[PDB]
Amino acid sequence: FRKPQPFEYEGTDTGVVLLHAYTGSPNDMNFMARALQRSGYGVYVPLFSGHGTVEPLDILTKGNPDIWWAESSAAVAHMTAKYAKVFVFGLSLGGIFAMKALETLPGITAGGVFSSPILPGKHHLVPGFLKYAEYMNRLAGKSDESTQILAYLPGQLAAIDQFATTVAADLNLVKQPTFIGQAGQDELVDGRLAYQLRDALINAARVDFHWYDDAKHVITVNSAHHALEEDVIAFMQQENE
Repeated sequence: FRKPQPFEYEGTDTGVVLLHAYTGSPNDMNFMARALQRSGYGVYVPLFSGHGTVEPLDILTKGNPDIWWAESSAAVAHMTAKYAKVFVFGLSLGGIFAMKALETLPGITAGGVFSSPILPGKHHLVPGFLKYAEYMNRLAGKSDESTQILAYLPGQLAAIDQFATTVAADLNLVKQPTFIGQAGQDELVDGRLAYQLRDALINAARVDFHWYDDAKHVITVNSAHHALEEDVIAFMQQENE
């Protein structure tokens, strides 16, 4: 099995932090990162604890929202040390931390999400996780882990939900321009949350909102990805003088 690695592309004036999906990895961001590189942006794609291993239970036993928040914060600092301007974006999980970064961390120009946050009652992540684990374990010749998954998964989703509700309660703190992208056929989260996120950002300088009509959840990888890349780049370019 090939472990995805965190990765970084050097730029000049502007750098971008890309925060991946739950059960995902830096691979979630390969296309986006490369599109940004072609337009001359620096890019940093960390790996969240517990992800990117041969053992799906590692997500549940070696990662948690507090660890992932520290990792996201460290990633932002890494980039704000180097670049005149830094943007931070993420998928559903990574996007919770992107928004908390805009709310609470210094030196960030703008940022946003490529899918709605993970909030209580508004996701279908359990079948996704079970199918992920089955695919991975099959490929690795490992035995089925559904029983242990059910023992830990509800508790971790609860932890994510909880962390996310606090981030949602602080959305009034966001002053930066915010980007919102959401798949229109999202099988993992209720895309209606994107509108609630938009509406809660009462103090944001602007909210740049994009709906990807026919696309499934992971719009950084599926047929929506060229459009998303163009939209994100346009969003960043609006910060030029």
